[PDB]
Amino acid sequence: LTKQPEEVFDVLEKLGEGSYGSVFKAIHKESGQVVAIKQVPVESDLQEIIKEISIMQQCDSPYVVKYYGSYFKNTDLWIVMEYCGAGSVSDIIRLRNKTLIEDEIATILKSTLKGLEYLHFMRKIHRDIKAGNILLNTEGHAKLADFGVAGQLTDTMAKRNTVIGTPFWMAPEVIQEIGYNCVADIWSLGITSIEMAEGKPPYADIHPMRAIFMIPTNPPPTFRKPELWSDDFTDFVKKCLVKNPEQRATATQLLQHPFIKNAKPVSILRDLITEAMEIKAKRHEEQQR
Amino acid sequence: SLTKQPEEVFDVLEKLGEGSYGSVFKAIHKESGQVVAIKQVPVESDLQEIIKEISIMQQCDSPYVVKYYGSYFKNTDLWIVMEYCGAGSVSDIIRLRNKTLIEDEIATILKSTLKGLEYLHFMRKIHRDIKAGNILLNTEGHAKLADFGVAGQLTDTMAKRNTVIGTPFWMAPEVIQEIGYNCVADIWSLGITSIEMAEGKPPYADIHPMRAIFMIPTNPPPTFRKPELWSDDFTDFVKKCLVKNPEQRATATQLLQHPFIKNAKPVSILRDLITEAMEIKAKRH
Ligand SMILES: CN1C(=O)c2sccc2N(C)c2nc(Nc3ccc(S(N)(=O)=O)cc3)ncc21
Ligand SMILES: CN1C(=O)c2sccc2N(C)c2nc(Nc3ccc(S(N)(=O)=O)cc3)ncc21
Ligand SMILES: [Cl-]
Repeated sequence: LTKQPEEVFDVLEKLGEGSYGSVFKAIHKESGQVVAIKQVPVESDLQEIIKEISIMQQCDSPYVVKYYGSYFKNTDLWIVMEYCGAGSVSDIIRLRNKTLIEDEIATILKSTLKGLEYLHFMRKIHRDIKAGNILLNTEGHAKLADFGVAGQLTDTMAKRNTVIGTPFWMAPEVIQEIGYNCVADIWSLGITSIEMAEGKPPYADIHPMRAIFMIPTNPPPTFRKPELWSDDFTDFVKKCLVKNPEQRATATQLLQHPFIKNAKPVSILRDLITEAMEIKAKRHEEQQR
Repeated sequence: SLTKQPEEVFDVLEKLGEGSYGSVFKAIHKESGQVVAIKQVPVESDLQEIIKEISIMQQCDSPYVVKYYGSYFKNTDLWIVMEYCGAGSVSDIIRLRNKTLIEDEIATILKSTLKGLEYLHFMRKIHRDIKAGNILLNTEGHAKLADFGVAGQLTDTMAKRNTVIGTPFWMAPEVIQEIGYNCVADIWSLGITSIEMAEGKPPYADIHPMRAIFMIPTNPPPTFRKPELWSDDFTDFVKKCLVKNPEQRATATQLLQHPFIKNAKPVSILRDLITEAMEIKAKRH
């Protein structure tokens, strides 16, 4: 039908920043469905975006964010994607201003691993795994998001030579330029675990360009305070943060791991999520005044 | 629905024809059953340019201009959903019949075409590829401008574009010369198109395009292959369109007031010509 994008979608306040554009809350008028729309400038390189969109379409999982459609308004591309009420793990940490406790981390990580396992089965590498790109259901289920820099592998033994991602979370092999597998994501997950636990990635204080050079050379990162963390969690991170890819555990293996195995159900998350929202609203209500 | 797969949303049928940057396929919207024409564009193609084409279509709201319904991504391809015209392009109509258009048919088509141009120019956009191929007829016989692949926008109504683009036979002299050109450039194409409808091909058509492009700026304005057949009014109209200098060339609005355009019969006359083409088309199937 000849219906404009505004006719189709009623657009609310911007949620946050997507990899290529800001992301906005929106409603689908015909169904009353809530969706997230990312507005991308025409200036941005489209070919890369099309590739990102294709990967999302290929994916069909509860742990991966769905792509619904795209529209053109003015001279911009709007990409319509599944909406997660809770927001990014990073957002939840920021609103509460409290880092996650181990039980929360384990439950979230377990869901993320199931998502990674799906992507990996599908021979795709996310390449940007970080807390910001892990998204939560109001129900508290976790999904992988923002496959802006994601890559595809032809075969089990195929590798990618491209160096891309967010530097703090980037695998050393990726930096080394040897070429790498899906396993690169697993290292990134390890940095993320630290991120949830301590609220920032290692080397966060140093400039990203300086940091990128250091990572291959340096020994694997460790908790700032070892004393605080449990044996299972410490091991799980230790396993993720292995410099040499062959040594590093797969997502399938990790799910077997005790820290993941004993992880509590998504319900335990609910109070934390509720708090994050109420904090969000108050800031919103304060914003109205 | 909102999350439905691209195959789910649209049923795609036979390829209608060829449009710039891709090929156009007949499709049926499953929800409404409405019929649309969808053009499939390669990812490797210059999307930034394509986005520009789509926005121009969105900006237009005319009976005389083809309508943009939306786009979707399947595979790596970008699919553009556009209004479907049953009659097809004038070129299709000429080709299927194998008969060139009579004066009465031509004037009626031009009037709608001129009306479309007048609107386009009002919005300060130059189509830049006006040809029989790009003029589309619905079953009713109303005519619409179709292809916006090379279409250009003027930042200011005063402003001009130096870009050299289009299909070479229909190209205006001002464009071929690197001197700046505006909306009036379309009118020249309109003149070439009128000849094309009468003779079934453009002037120089049997000649090589590179050879022709060089000639056009230097050369005298084109004339009917046999002048005897054509009327005084049609002859004058073509001459007004085909003026080497942009400044002395007529505006679309001026052309609408022109006698050949003014005396045009209603679209109802077109009915016999359209029917024959469609009837022919079914038989070939
Ligand atoms: C689809 N999507 C994304 O791709 C990405 S990737 C990085 C961020 C996003 N964003 C912004 C999103 N935020 C949401 N939902 C959501 C819900 C609440 C909030 S909050 N913390 O401002 O209340 C943010 C995002 N849902 C989905 C996304
Ligand atoms: C939207 N559109 C176009 O943009 C353009 S521009 C140049 C060509 C087109 N095409 C291919 C089209 N053909 C149609 N409809 C249509 C219907 C019948 C036939 S025919 N002559 O094969 O029976 C051709 C096109 N409808 C629309 C188009
Ligand atoms: Cl399970």
